[PDB]
Amino acid sequence: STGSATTTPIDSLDDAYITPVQIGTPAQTLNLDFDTGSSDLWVFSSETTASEVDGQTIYTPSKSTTAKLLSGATWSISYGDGSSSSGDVYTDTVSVGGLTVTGQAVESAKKVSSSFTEDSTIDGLLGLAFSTLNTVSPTQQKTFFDNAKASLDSPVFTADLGYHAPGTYNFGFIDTTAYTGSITYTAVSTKQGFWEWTSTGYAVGSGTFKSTSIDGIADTGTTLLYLPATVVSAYWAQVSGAKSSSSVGGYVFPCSATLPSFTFGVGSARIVIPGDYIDFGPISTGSSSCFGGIQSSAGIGINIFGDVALKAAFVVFNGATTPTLGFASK
Repeated sequence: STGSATTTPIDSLDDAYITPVQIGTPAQTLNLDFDTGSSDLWVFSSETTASEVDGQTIYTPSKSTTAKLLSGATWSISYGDGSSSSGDVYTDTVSVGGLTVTGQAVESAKKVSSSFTEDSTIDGLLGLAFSTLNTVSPTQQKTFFDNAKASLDSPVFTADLGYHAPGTYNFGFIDTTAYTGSITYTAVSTKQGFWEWTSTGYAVGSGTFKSTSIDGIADTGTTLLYLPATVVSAYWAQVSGAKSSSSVGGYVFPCSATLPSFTFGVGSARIVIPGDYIDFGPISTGSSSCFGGIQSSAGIGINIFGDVALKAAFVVFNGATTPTLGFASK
C-alpha cells in the first residue's frame, strides 16, 4: 500500500504545516501537525476542557462506530517549546492520503496548554519519531508509521515541505519526480528516539564550506533551524545590524535586510536554504525588527533541523531494519 497527502502552511510565515487525517467511522477529518520529533498521535476532542478549545475541530469518539476505549490508558506529553497536553486513549481507524491503519492509538486530549488553545489551525499532532518515545501508559503504543510499515510497498515516508506553499507527505514510495539530482543517504541513531543524524558542515552565502560534524535531529514539528552558537554567530555576522536579543529571545535583524543563504552538508552533498526562508517577519506587528529563522541550540541540548532546513529538501525517512535519512535538492 501507499498514501499521499498534501501538507499546508498554517500561516504566511510557515510557522507549522497541517495535513488532513481521517479518524473513525464515519470519517472525522482533523488537520494534524505531522511531527517527526515526537511519537504520539493526539487530538482535540469532545473530552477537551471546553475553555481550552477555541476554534479547533474535535474528534468525538462516541460518534465513531469503530472507536474503542483503551482501558486504563493515559498519556501526557511536554514539548521542547514548553507546550503540553494530556488525556485518555482510544483505538480507531486512521487514514492518511488513502493509507489506512485499523486499531491506531488515538490519544484524546482532556487538557491542552495555552499555546495549543491559541492556535485554532492545529487540531492535534501525528508523531513520526520512533515509538520508543510514545507516552501512553501503562502500555506504550505505536506510531501511525510503525503500524502501517509492514503493509507499505517500501518501509519509508517522505517529507516535501513547501516555502510559503503546500507540500506533500508520502508513505510507502519515493516520488522520483519530486526532487532533482540524487538522494544522499546518511546514518541515523535511534538511541534518543529521534531521526538523529550528523551533518558534515555548513556555508554562509557564497562563503567557503566549513567541514565540521553537526549532530542533530530531522524535526518537521519544529519551525526553525537550531544550530551551535558558533555556526549561528557566523551566519548573522553577514547581516548588517543583526544581533542576539535576550529580550526577544534570539537573533533579530533589520527587516530591510537581504538575507544570505545557508548551506548544510549531507555527506558530500549540499542543501542550500535560500535567504528568504530565514525571514520570520516582524517581532511584533508594525516593527522594523525581524525574527531570524536560524537560532542557537545552546541550552536546548540538541541541534534541530526544523522546517527552515527541511523545506529546502526532499527528505526520506527510511524505516528499514536499520533506519537512515535521505536528502535531495528540489
